[PDB]
Amino acid sequence: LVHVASVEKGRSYEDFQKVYNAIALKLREDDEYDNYIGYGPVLVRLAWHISGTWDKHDNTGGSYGGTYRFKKEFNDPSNAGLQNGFKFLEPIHKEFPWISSGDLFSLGGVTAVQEMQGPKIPWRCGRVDTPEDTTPDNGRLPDADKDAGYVRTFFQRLNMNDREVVALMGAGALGKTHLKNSGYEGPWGAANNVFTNEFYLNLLNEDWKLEKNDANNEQWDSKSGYMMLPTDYSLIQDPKYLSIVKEYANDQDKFFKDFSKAFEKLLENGITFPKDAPSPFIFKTLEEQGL
Ligand code: HEM
Repeated sequence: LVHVASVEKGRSYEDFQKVYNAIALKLREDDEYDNYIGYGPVLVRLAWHISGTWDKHDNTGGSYGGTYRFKKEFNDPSNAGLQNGFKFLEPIHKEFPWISSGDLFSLGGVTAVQEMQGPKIPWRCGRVDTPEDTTPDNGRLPDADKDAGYVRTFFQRLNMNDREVVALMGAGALGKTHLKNSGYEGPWGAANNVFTNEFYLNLLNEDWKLEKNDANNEQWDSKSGYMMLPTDYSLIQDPKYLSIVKEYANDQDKFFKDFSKAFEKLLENGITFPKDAPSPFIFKTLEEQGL
């Protein structure tokens, strides 16, 4: 499969900046969701899940075709809970009917990160909606009950190397697990709707205890009320991941720089960009615009 990026006919930077401003203003207004964490974490989780279905060997899945709108992908067990992010964005899609699905789903994640004080993520437009029969089968997103070898191997299908996997994983500063969605329960940190290197400082500084939860799954619990999944705890069990973890715990700016580069790559996998295509857009925040 080749998936060539096609700009939505007639639109420039200012059109997309309006869609960003619409999403960001609604993040600000609907601040009560999930005990006042707000919708920003479930929106960066949605953008990673529509992207993480990619397979580098046959170019199927990935963010291009906006296939999450289809039933098979929408009802994937691993996607439980993302329907709230979908419903958040649906009024915005009626307001800007010209944006493709894959571009709206992916721009939600970018807007969420930047509005939660994160790095600027360069974004590119041009995803095109593809038919229901291009919807990837369920089962391509990662399990949480596994080790660092599973993780390295999983991420190689999206050709992410070790540095990109540890940078990406730090999105755990945002949000929390929810027992009814995943069988896991609790946050990774205390400031869970501000983007910081907190995930790394908690993994290195807390006294973690392995326990089973009410769903009979294991997770690492700390006295502070935080949690870590088996796949998260893996990052300090592996010698190669652990040195990168320490690097981000001592330098949030290196973490912001690497997260930025890796998250754009995750959102662009499986998409060819012609070089007549626009350069990647760096969107201004509400705050930079005085809004
Ligand atoms: C091996 C990798 C990963 C696994 C096993 C994994 C697993 C999970 C699980 C089980 C949840 C909780 C779902 C719920 O109950 O609501 C979760 C949440 C989340 N994940 Fe990951 N994750 C992985 C990678 C990533 C990556 C690469 C990102 C982002 C770049 C990410 C971002 C998030 C965010 C922000 C949440 C919180 C969502 C919320 O608050 O509702 N995850 N993840």
